Amino acid sequence: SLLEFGKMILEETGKLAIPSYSSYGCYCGWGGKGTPKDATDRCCFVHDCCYGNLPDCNPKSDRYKYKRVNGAIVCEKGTSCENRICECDKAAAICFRQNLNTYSKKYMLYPDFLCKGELKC
Repeated sequence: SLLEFGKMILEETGKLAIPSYSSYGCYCGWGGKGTPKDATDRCCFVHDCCYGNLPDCNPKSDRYKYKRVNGAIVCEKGTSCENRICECDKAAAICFRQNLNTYSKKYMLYPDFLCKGELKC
């Protein structure tokens, strides 16, 4: 869930998921429309495409477990969903860390009426 996911962001970027990533750009939040402003937003877009490809699961609700092995996130092996969801979050959490150098405060609390366009997964 967002509880597990928030731990990953914190544990990889050193920042609190909320409010640093809960309302960023066009895809780091509840919505999802238009073109990703930058790399970080792009991280959010693909993460949406990952959740969107788990029809039989409920990404935001289902809880799951993971651990640290050599400092790297290791998704355990509960249910397929738990596993899949955990794998979607880890990719995203690391995508966040990998692009920290281009993170912009200017895309925080971005108004969604400025997110125009379309992008397939």
